[PDB]
Amino acid sequence: MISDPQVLGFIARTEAAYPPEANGASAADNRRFYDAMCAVFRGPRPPGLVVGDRRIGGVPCRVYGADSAVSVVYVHGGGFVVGGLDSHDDVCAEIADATGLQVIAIDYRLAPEHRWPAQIQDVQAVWDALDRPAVIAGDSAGGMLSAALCLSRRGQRQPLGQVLIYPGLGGDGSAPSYRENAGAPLLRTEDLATYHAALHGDGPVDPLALPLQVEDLAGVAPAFVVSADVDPLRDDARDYVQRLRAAGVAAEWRNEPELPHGYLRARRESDRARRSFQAILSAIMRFAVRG
Amino acid sequence: MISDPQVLGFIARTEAAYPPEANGASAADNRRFYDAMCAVFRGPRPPGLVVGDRRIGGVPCRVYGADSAVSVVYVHGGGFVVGGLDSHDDVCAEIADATGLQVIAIDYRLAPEHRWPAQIQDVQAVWDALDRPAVIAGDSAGGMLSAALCLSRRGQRQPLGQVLIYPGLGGDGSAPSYRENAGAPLLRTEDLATYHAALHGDGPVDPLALPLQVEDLAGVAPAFVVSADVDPLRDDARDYVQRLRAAGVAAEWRNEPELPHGYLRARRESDRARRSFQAILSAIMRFAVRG
Repeated sequence: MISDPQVLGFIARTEAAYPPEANGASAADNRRFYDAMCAVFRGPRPPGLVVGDRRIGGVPCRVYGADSAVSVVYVHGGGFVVGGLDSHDDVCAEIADATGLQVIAIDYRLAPEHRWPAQIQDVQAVWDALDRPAVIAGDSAGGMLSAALCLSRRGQRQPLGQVLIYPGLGGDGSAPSYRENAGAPLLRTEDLATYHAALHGDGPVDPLALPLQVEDLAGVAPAFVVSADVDPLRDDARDYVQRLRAAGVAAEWRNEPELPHGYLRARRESDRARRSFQAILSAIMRFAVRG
Repeated sequence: MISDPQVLGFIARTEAAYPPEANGASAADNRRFYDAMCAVFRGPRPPGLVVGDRRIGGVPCRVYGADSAVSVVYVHGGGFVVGGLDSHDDVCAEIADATGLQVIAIDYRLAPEHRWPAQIQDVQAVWDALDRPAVIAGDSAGGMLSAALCLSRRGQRQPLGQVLIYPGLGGDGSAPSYRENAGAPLLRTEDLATYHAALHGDGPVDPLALPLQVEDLAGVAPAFVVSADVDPLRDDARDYVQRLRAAGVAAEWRNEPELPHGYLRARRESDRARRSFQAILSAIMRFAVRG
């Protein structure tokens, strides 16, 4: 059980912030509910930070901050169905403000209207148009996409690092967290299926859509992987770090006691979540400098 | 004038946390009042973080985190008169937690009972005893001491970087900020001399004690200097960075709109202060990784 009252307060505010309405609630409605939920917690932009909206590799992006020698590509979460540039605007703006690195957020095509591999193709399109040193970072589904981008980009345009924030990485579901945290606040194991079904339909699953089931992970970017402890996806982070290290990749697992999935939104009201984002920023800075 | 309501609420809470009534209050009483104000805003330790108290170089210190290849030495502020390990505990613990670098905080001898150079002798004693790659960091009076440490240690035992947080650095008081922010919340130009008087008493003014007046700054550690805009000391940061860079030292000046002196304590309730500490942690990480 979570016992931190600040986190309990954040959970209650999230649940109130998102009406259950799970009937005749299209992906379009879920998009409006998610954006409304994020707006509850969304922080302000730094006043002096330059922000531009434009297409990169043909994909709508938002660019935060002046051009820098190293960039950060941020891939937003939302189970491949929801989210966008506005839902994660404050996270991306705060990375740019804290590190002085230009941040590129990607508005990739969403499921179910666009099935896999549309999402990774859009991240690749942006990545390949950057042609510049960059760290890649993402939360939840965006962590998966960041990991899949790294798996596809092991050559000379390798990300300097991958910073994966409570990612889903296509674990097989047998790891302890899936049962331990099956009834976790904010994300139940059973919710993962709805986003799986929207992402792939029922045909074949592209193995690249399951980074943890990829047989050979060698040569991908070094990784900082942070998990919410009270989250069915927690042990995807543990397992991925274990596999990366086994494949010769420098990787660190940070687990966050008492925090649920989605806690980036709690950083303005939870010390644990605030400290987690502080460690995430340090990891981004670390990877950026080491390049 | 500050108009951010979060910062105005922090100022109002600070003023309520600290009933003025000076008039014969002893420095020992001011220490009790400072600690009591700090406790209102002090965040919790990361629960898994190893923390120990030990005398290092003969000076009581607190060590946060496991041994690391690069460490952080933190020097608390308090006008050379108040503060200690407990007043800044959360700041130092959050540095170690976010960066994974071991943090060593120094409880140097305080004025007026101990006058200069007691304080720098104590920082020098810890620095020399540690004998390791480290960033040095400090707020307010701790920033002056960190800058003075760097000026005194320019051989191969130089810090990898100096992170100076709303420091007083020995400006003559003629810069605009001393007039513009003379009536600022939390710190006013009128209060500044009392701290100098306590630090030196009757003694000689050692050039080391006025980093901004030191003729030759060549060869000191690269700097990240962050000022509060609504602080009479703001322009000490601008002036030191200007002189550092002219002396061939890499230095970054970050000024914080809408923030008063002492805003580290506001990072749990102010987005502006939270983002500032996020940038401070990145600067520390950046210096550690370069080194």
